[PDB]
Amino acid sequence: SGLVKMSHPSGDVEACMVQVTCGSMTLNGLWLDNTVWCPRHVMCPADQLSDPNYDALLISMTNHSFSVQKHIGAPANLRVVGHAMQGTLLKLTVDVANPSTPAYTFTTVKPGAAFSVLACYNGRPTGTFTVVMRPNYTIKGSFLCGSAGSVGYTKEGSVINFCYMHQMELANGTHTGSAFDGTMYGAFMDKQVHQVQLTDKYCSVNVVAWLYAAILNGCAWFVKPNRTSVVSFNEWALANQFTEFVGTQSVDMLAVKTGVAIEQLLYAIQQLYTGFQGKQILGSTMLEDEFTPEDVNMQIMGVVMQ
Amino acid sequence: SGLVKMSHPSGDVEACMVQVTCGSMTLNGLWLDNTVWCPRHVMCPADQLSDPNYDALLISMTNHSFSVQKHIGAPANLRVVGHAMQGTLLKLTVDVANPSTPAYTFTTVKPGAAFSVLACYNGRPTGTFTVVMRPNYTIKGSFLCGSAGSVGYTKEGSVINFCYMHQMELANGTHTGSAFDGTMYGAFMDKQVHQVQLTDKYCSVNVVAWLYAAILNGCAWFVKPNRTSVVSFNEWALANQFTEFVGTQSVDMLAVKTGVAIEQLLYAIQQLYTGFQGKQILGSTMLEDEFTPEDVNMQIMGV
Ligand code: NA
Repeated sequence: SGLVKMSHPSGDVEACMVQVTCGSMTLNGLWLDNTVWCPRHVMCPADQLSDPNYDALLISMTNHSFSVQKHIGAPANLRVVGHAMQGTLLKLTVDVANPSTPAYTFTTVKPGAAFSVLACYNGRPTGTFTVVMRPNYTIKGSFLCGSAGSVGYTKEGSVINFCYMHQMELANGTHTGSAFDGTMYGAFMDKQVHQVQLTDKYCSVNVVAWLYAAILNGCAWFVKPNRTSVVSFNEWALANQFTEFVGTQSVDMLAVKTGVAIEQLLYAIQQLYTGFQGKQILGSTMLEDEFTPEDVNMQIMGVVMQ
Repeated sequence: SGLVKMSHPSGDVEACMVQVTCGSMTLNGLWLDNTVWCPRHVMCPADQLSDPNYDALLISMTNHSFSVQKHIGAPANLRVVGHAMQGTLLKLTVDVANPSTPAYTFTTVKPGAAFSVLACYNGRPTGTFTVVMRPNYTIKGSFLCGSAGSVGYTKEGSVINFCYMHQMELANGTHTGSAFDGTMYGAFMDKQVHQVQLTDKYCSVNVVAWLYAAILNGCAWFVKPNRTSVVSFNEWALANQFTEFVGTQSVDMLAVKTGVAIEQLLYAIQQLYTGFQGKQILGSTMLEDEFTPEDVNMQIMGV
C-alpha cells in the first residue's frame, strides 16, 4: 500500500543522454540512433538571448560548430556529420549509432498527462522526478541554469515515450519545454522576453484518482452519499479553475474497485475545495492533482476475484 | 528554481538488481561483486510468514535451493556457490562477479536522513522514489507484495551508499527494512504479525530546510524577527513530537544565502505547528520534513 511521487527507472534514458557544446555554450542532448536532439538556443550567445535570430545563427553554423560528448558510463566519440533545426530543437546527425538505443516513440502530451523527467547538467544525469503537463502548458519541476536538454518521458512496457525536452523557466517553480516534433508546449518562444502565461487549473480527473487512491488506503471520510453529475461538475469547474472531467477506463476500474461512484468524488472535490475541515487525506491537507488514474492503478495493483 | 521530490538516477543500481527464487517464493536481490544480498524470508513458504523458523529453514537449505537470474541488460543465470545468514538478510555467493558493480559502501541512515528507493518486482525495476527514515524508524513508501529486496541508497560523489533493503509493510502506507548488516530499522521482526510502532516525530532540521527552501522560492511570509534559541526549541521539541534540532554546515549555507537565522525558523515552526490558518507554504498547508538540507542545497543552488 501507499502512494508517493513515483518516476520510471532512468536507466535506459541515462544511456541516451549526451553533452552538446556549441562554441562557449554547453547543454544536454538526447542521443537516439544516429540523431542527437538538443535545444536550439545552444547556438545563441549569452548577449543575444533577448532577441535571437535562430535562422541566421543556423546558417552561420557548420558541422564542426557542434561537439557531442558522452560522459560517465560508456565512452563515446561522436562526430557531427549533419545538423538541422526543427522548430525549437536542433537535429544533429552523428557518425555513430547509439548502441543503447531503446524502443522509443514521440508523443505530444495533453494537459493532465504525467511523465518522468531526467534532469541533466553538462550531459550528466543528476536527478529524476515526475511532473504533470499543467493545463497552462507548463510543468512544476526543479530546474537550474543549464538543465536545457533534460528529457521528459514515460515507460510503457519496453517502449520509451519521449515527450519533453526542457527549455526554459517562466516563473518560480514554473518551467516549460518543447515536444520532440520541435513545437514548444503552450506556443511559448525560446526568447528571453516576457510571455503570456495562462492561469493554472486543477486537473479534475487526477484529483478523482487521488481520492480513489486514498479510499483504497483506508482514508474515505470525505465520501458521502451526495453526488454531483459530470455535466454539473464541468459547469462548476469552468467557474472555479478546474479542468473538465472526462472519464476513462482507468477511472472506471477505480470506481469498481472501491464501490464509490465518480459522482461521489466529484461532489467531495467541491467540498474539499472550500476546506479540508482540519482533516487530512493521505497526509495532505490540499488537493493533489499530479497523480493520474494510470499511476494510481499502477501503485495500488492487486489480484481481482472474478 | 522550484522544489520537488527528487531521486538519484537509478541506472547504476538497476544493473545490480537480480531475481532470487527459493522454492515457490520469489524476491529481489542486489548483485555486487560475487555476493547477492536478498531478504531472508525468501526461504519461508507462503503459509509460514506469521511464525517462521529461520533456524530450521536455513538448515534445510542448500546452494541448489536458490535460483538467481538477471533480466535487465545482458541476461544471465547465476550459480549459487555459498549462502550465509546475516540478521534479517540472506548473503548469497555466486560464481560470477557483477561486471557492472559500481563504487559502493554500506551505511546505516539516522532518522531524518533521506535516500532513493528502487522499487523492484521479480528482479525488474518498476519505479523509484525518495523517502526519509522516520524518527520511529519507518518509511512512508509505496510498496506491494513482492517488493522485498528493493534497495534504498544515497549518492555521495561517485560512490553509492547502500542503506536500505525493503522487508515488510508494518501498517497502511508504513514500511520498514534492514540495513545491509542484517539489522532491521526499528528492531521490527520479519514476521507477518501486528507490531506496535513508536510515535512518529517531525524532523526539525528538515522542516527548517523546507522553510529555507520556501524563502528561496518567494515564500517567506512566515518569517518574523522573533527568535527561539536552539536550546529553547529543543526543550519545547521534547514535549511536542519534534526531533531535536542539530545544526549542520548545510543548514548554515541556507542561513547565509537567505539572510534568515535558524532561530527565526525555529520560532516560526512553533507558530506554524498549531495550524497554518488557511495560509500555505510552497503549495502545502502542513509542515514538510522530507526535504533534507542537502537536498534543498543541491536543488536550489546546485551544491
Ligand atoms: Na558562495
